[PDB]
Amino acid sequence: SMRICIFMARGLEGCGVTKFSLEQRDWFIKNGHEVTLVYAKDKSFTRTSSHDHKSFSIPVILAKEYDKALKLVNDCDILIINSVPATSVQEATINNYKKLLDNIKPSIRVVVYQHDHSVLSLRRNLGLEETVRRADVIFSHSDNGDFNPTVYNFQPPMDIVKVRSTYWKDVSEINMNINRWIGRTTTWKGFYQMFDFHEKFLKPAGKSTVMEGLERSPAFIAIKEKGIPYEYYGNREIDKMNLAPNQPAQILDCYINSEMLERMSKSGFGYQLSKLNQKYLQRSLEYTHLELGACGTIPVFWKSTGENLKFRVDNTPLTSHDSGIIWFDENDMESTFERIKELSSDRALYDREREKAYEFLYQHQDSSFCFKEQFDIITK
DNA sequence: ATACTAAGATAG
Ligand SMILES: O=c1ccn([C@@H]2O[C@H](COP(=O)(O)OP(=O)(O)O)[C@@H](O)[C@H]2O)c(=O)[nH]1
Repeated sequence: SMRICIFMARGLEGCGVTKFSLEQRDWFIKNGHEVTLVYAKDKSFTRTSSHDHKSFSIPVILAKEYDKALKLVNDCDILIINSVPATSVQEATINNYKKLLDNIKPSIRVVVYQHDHSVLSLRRNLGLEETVRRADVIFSHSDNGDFNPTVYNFQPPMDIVKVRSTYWKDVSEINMNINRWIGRTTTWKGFYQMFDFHEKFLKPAGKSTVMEGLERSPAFIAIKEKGIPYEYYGNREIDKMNLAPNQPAQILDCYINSEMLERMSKSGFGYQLSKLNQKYLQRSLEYTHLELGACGTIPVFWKSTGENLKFRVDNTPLTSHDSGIIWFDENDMESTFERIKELSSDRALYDREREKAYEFLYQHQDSSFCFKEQFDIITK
């Protein structure tokens, strides 16, 4: 047994790094370990309430509570750092952050996970080079990437088993006329391809489309400037949502993760159209990818992403397996629509497919396999 | 152009 301190020096953004952090805590605890979740409250974000953490996470203001922070990160056997201060923070914050790195007990094994898989990243990171100099172990999403002592690979795991046994519904309860897209307002999440698809196929067939997570950040202005039809709702107005036929895309903003899993488990189809560049592509799928195969719905993933990510077991393209995963192709959206109405009539098939994906995604990124993988390297 | 990005003010 050991004490682990998970540190998010950037703050709790409420996305994959926060998620990863929560799933990381769950696993250590599940394997009999003490975990303290600490985050720097200097900077504030929006999706702060998207994941449940308030009752156990420990905030700290680096620019003003250095000693509190020092006491915190030095009270453990293993320090895992998942994020670092952003470029928009004050000198005192980044500076005091760097001062923490220099005063971490020589005995504490410092493990650093580089969660950003974009060249654009690392630029929005401060004190990154000092974190790397003190790290005892480093993990990244890809070897053939921008980032590149010894850098190991990892996948952001999730307890897919748990999610199923909580939300997985009975086919007879899944409305085949609802298409749900989840992600956020950045172009590579594929929100345009989703708006198109609805306008060209989904809407016509009196089907419905929902898109959760599109925050009205500056990026949202492009959607407006292009005059794309949509009806906007907040989490408290999710009741006014019009799930009728031939309607425009219903857009929900920053959503609660638990609630989303519920609405999804009762949805004929779930869309995750992220299209990341193969440089930073190896084996890592994204949380929203694994949340679809787990809640019990047919997963529509971006075709070229599957063609670029390797399966954890054999190291081969994900698209070269019978996952029951519908690979969305921007250059053949009608064929993709085929495999959809198809499974949307023979609910018997739909259910023999959603079972195939869950097993596939389970074998690929469940915490049971991945964290054990990462734990062996940390303690190697 | 194209791809990626919560910037910033205010009410509660
Ligand atoms: O408004 C939102 C948007 C996303 N998420 C969750 O936050 C995580 C985001 O991680 P992912 O790897 O899917 O993408 P990222 O946002 O980190 O690029 C996923 O578990 C989503 O279900 C959420 O709870 N609310």
